[PDB]
Amino acid sequence: VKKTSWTEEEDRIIYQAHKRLGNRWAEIAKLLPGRTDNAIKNHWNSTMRRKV
Repeated sequence: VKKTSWTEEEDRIIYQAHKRLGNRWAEIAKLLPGRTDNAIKNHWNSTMRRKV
């Protein structure tokens, strides 16, 4: 079956950018146009609640 539902690579991208910038989805969202600020923000603060 297809993995989908946020790829492992995308998670690494957001993690790296979040660790350096923070909750600046306004910036991360630019790196991933397909992923809106709301999409990333929600996904992170629900699935990957690892603010560190």
